[PDB]
Amino acid sequence: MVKLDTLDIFAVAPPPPGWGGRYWLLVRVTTDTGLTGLGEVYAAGVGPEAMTHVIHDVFTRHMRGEDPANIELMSRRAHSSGFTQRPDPTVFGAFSGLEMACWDILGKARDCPVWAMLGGKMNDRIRAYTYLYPEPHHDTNAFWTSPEMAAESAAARVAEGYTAVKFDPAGPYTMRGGHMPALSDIDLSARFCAAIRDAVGTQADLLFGTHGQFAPAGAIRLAKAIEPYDPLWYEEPIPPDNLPGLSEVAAHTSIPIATGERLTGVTEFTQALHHGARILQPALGRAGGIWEGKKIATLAAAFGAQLAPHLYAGPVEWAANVHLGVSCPNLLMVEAIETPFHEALVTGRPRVENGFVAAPDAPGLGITLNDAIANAHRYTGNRLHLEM
Amino acid sequence: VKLDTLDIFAVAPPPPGWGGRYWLLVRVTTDTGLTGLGEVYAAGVGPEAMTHVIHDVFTRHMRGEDPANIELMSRRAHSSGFTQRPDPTVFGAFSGLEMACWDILGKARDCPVWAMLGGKMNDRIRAYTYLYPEPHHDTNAFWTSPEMAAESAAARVAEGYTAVKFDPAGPYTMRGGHMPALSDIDLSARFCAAIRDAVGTQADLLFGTHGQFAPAGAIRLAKAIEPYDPLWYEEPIPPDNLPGLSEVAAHTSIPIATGERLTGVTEFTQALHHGARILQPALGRAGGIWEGKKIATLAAAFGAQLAPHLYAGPVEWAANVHLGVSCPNLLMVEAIETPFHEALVTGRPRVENGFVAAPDAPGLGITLNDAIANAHRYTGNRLHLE
Amino acid sequence: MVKLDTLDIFAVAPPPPGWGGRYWLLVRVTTDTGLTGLGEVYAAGVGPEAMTHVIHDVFTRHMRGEDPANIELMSRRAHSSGFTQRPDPTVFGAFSGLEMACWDILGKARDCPVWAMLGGKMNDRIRAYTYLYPEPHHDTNAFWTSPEMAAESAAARVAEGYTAVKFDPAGPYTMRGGHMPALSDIDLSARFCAAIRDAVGTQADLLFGTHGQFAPAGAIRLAKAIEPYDPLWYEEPIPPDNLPGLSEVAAHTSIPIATGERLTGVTEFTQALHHGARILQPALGRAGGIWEGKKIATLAAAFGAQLAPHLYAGPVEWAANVHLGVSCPNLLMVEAIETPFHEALVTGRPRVENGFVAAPDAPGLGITLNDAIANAHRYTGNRLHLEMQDAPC
Amino acid sequence: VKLDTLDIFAVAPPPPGWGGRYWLLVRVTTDTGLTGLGEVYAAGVGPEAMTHVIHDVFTRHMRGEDPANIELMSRRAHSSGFTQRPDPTVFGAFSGLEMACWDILGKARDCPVWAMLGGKMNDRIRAYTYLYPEPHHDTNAFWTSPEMAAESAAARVAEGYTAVKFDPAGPYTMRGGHMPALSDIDLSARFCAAIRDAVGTQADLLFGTHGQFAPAGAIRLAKAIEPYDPLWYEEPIPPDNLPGLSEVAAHTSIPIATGERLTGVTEFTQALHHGARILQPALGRAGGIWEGKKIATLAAAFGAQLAPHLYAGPVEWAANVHLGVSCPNLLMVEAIETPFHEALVTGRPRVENGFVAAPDAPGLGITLNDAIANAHRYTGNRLHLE
Repeated sequence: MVKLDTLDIFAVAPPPPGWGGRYWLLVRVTTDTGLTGLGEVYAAGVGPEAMTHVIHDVFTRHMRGEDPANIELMSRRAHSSGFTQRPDPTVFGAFSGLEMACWDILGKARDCPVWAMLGGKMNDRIRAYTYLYPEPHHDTNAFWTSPEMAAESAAARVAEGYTAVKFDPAGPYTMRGGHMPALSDIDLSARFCAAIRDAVGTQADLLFGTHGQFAPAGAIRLAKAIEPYDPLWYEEPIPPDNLPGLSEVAAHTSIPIATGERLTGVTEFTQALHHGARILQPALGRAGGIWEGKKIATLAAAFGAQLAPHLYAGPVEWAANVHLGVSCPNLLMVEAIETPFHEALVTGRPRVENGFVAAPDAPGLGITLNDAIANAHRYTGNRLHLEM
Repeated sequence: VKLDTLDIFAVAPPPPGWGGRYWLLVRVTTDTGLTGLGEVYAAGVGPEAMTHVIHDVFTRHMRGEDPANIELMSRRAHSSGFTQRPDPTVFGAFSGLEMACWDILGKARDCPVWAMLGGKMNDRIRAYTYLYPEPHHDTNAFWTSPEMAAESAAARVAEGYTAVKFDPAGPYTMRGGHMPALSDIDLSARFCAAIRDAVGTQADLLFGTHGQFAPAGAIRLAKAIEPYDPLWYEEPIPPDNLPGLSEVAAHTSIPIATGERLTGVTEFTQALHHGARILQPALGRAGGIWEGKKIATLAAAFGAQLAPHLYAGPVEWAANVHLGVSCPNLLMVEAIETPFHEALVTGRPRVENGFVAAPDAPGLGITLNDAIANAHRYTGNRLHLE
Repeated sequence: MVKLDTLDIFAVAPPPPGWGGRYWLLVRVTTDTGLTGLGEVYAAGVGPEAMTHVIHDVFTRHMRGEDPANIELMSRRAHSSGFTQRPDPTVFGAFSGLEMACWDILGKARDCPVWAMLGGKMNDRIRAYTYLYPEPHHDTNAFWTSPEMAAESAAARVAEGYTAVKFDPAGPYTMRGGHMPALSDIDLSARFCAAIRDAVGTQADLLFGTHGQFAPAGAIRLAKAIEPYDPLWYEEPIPPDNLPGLSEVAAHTSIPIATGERLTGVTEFTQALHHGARILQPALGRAGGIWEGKKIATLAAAFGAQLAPHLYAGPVEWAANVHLGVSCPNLLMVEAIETPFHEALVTGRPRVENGFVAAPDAPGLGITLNDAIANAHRYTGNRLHLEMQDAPC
Repeated sequence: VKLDTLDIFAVAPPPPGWGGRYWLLVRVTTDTGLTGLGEVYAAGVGPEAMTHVIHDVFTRHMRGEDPANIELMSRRAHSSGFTQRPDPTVFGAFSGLEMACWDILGKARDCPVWAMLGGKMNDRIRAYTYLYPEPHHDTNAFWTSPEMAAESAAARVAEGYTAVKFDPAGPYTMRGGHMPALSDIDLSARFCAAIRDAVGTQADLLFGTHGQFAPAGAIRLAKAIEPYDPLWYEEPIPPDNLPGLSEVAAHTSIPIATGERLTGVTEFTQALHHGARILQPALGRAGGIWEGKKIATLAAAFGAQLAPHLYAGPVEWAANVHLGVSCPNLLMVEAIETPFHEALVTGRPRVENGFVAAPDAPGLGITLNDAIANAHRYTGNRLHLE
């Protein structure tokens, strides 16, 4: 076969509005034979520059000169790097992106889409969802605190075939740790659910997604307010540093618990399952990669839990999301961001059509990087992809 | 490519029959022409009854499908008949057939199976064997002889084996768990002593009972063997009592191994939940190679290890080796290196100096010697194991 | 006494509309001394062609040449067959049919109805329910999604004396496993419960039957919509392969959890009892038979739980249910299907009269097969008795 | 006063490099002119990519802040980039920089660091060292020789040491928890046997291992060494498996120690609940001096003790000294008394008669010798440990 040879890293900035965050970290790996693979690093603990050297280290150290198929080998090496052998969202965030490429390469060599190597085409189409984004006519500023403007987004996404919609009306997440929700935060939450259920009725599930900004006692209060709207999940009730807190939260609400976007490694997804979380939302560019995600879905199944891959990034982590999803039985839905820039950055991006995504048919991840777009949008700045 | 035709082989191994009364091999041929082998490890009913079962599951859930669609065939197989609960008779039959799908997938991709299971994690893999009577050993007295067991063990060490299995604990019966007689305990201590003497630090001792005993009874047995530092205590109690594994694991410093009679990653979870730290799936019973890999995953999440079971032919063995190669937590693979095992197929992975090197050829890297298999056909009534 | 000698197996196709299944699998065992017993197998993993070779295997290998009163002996043999000694719905489902046939021969030898060998006549009459089938004036296709038609059909059953009715508006079940229930499935579940609740008032309990379609988290959302209607049970909320998932569902809902139609062996039921199910529903032709049924009933009592023998099969498993039901202090109700074919296929079938079945009077199971009916309806097709949809959702 | 500049020193210790391949020292300097020393203990990626991490953290969460605001800066680095969960890379970088904030605060206020951690609980603190090859000892055969280890121990004792650590169980591999060979078990027995004979009651045994083994294997090994009464069993299993610690603790009467490879108060909590009773934070990884204080408080909650890890330079050393002085539940402090440690800084706290007096001087009490540090600058490819 081939060995991994060279690596290129692209810091790419999406235009205003900027759904998917400040920058994206794309990797293109070339083999010794000449095949290229795309991958997506999802980490913000340090900034896009610092991360370039982290990624180069990881590749150079554990990956360059290795047969792509040796995923378990390369994952073990990365996880164990420097006498650690405990999870690391920065080091293992790097590896995930690079690993993604390896599957893209392996697909190309073996002339089959990545899912053809993950257990096959379980799901001919996979269920999709988006965040409720302003309508062309909506005033951007006021949209975020407006139930009525959200209800119009909900209806239009339903008119497009979306069968589930996400929204985060509980305001800002801080670095201080889990606080106690404002009564204005509870109110606007109940009003958002109330206007959206009023709008959509039976046609779309409600996806309530706070960002881990509340303490478990507070998260409980909010659950009781939004319950009578049958949200399909309560995403990230509490800070990720406190997976044991998930338990008291599950046992107090009827609403299913979703988590995992800030988690890294199958070993931590285990913890979240044990403590009662029933919808795992791994970010494949942070959680370890495609194969690690397959091991997350297996764990989720063992607990009767389901999968909902996370997306707040580019179209390269989306490509992996789709492929993993295609091959999982316990897949619930995939998060989607269908901006025009996602569609222009690469070619062959799988598309959400009528609230679902068809099983990709092209070898590998089926995506090709258009370089001119990539470098026209090249990123410069200290700042983080997603700040608190 | 699609699945098209199925042939089944009932093979009876010649005397002394190390590996069972009969082996149930399947060969699946695509519409293209690629073939693959698999072995079915289910003995609740005879090879005739099972022939019909295999054929039923194949036609009902598999024929017409892309061999790359394992998860979908596995869901179909598991849910068959509106069940969606572990059934070693339906799932066993499917496991064999799933192995074949990888063999085809290997051949199409010009790949060894381990290369589609996450890579070459382990360059060679660790092997062990049951302590079989030596050519000069009296066969009838051997089994209750610590002296002779020691002799076999010492030879295995000479052949480069790092671990040996033996069961001096006696008869397994349909009665369910029973108290060990003092003679079973006494003979089990003596055996250990004798094998520890002959091997020292060069071989590990694997203590394999066959689920003979009530938990409380298997505990007594475990205390008496601890001074010998067995590497595992296997199947200490009946496999229908996975909650009984908890009181055993808390009562003994010996790691608890189970699995060979479990089917579906779900049941292996129960075994882990209740304290087992070595999982011993038999791939032709447990749902096949891909399921095995998830048994390996859940095992990992528990700090548990994998010890693929072999009491069958060279196909399940080949499968076992491929799984082995791809898993970081793989402890060892169970080995039966009989000349018949070796003759029945060509390409078979071999134990050299107590290790098997990761395979080379595409697929399982084994092809069936058809004349041998037909000339060794099984006619009769009796079960593989009783 | 006598020894078991020969076995004849009957594959029976229920006529349209197929209340009972695509096919029933009946066994008739004859002794050396000339007595015959009827038994029914509940197994759908493999087809009835392959089942006949399984059932003939189990009988020949463990049961022929044996005093039929050696129940424990044969059950152990059949559980432990082929070096296994763990639950096997295929092998042991086969055993159950044959085991029922034994109890039938024992009842004929001893001149004694089967219940009188399981603790006698606890219940003089036994409470019965039914599915909600189309009233003659209902459109068949529309019926399944119709809360008004289900109310009318529910009213009709209360007027016949029934004091519980069962329905499943939760939508089709998939091989994919547990999935999240649709908002429309929950909607239809509540609308169904509301309309039936109005129709029957206080005069019948609501038996909410899902078929294991949903993931534990989903099941709880659904249980939340139907609670205001006070359903007597929430049956088979999650796939039967995840009994540790009953615990979280039972904890989040005030609705009693019923299960166990897809479970086999008293050990598996035990696990459902340890995880919060309080109503167990064995299908006797799968669980391990009438004697196993008794010991699933004893374990229920140990947990303050109740027994509700399942029935989606023929009049032999129905009889066997009725007799086990007579004998248990913790019996809640037998599931019934009261079709003509059921009453034609055998003579002696227990009849639900005014919402209740009375303890039968005849030796054995009190049911004889009628060969002509049996044969005229012999099964020939390829497909299964019960099947799970291959569709996405 | 506000934090301003950061200087970073990658220092390579000369042969035999007792304390690791290289040390990541940071020098912080305020607007007012004040300077503080810190030390990062992270290996996940090399010294080059760490220089860039360390710089990123300080410029984002630290520059322009009063050094007194430790809680604030810690929240920012912990939550950096919308994480809010442990990160050994980012937080390990924060850790070194936080140490510096305490040294600056030491100087700004004219008092030792421990004077701000609740004061002088311990006048001097119990110290211990690894068994290192004595000058006359053959360097290659030493690591596998109990007879030699015993001799090192005899000399540590004569110097006033009251504890000694060693790892005979051998090598740590990326493969994860594995079964110990019988020769690792036998060599761990013999080491313990030989060291107990040389030391008597005069010194406790600290049994190092590096998470080599799976819990069930780690249980076996403990059984072997129990008779010699070791004071702890360190890092029996991999640190990705804190739940595993639970079965180990219930199976051995040896107190379980862990922590060096953990980060964030939240992870030590997990380790405590699963039953470890000696927490060994590596301060340049864990979160810093103030984090270790909190790690020390929770240890107290579970009735546990604290024993600062050291496999780094004389800054992490100094930070451990000051934290140690101020904790009732301090058990010991790991000591690497090499000449170079003593050369790299001025006013380094020494181990004397096996104990370390509380420092007298403001801050951490250590000033850096730049030209020493510049001569021994690192310029290679490899990790601190592999």
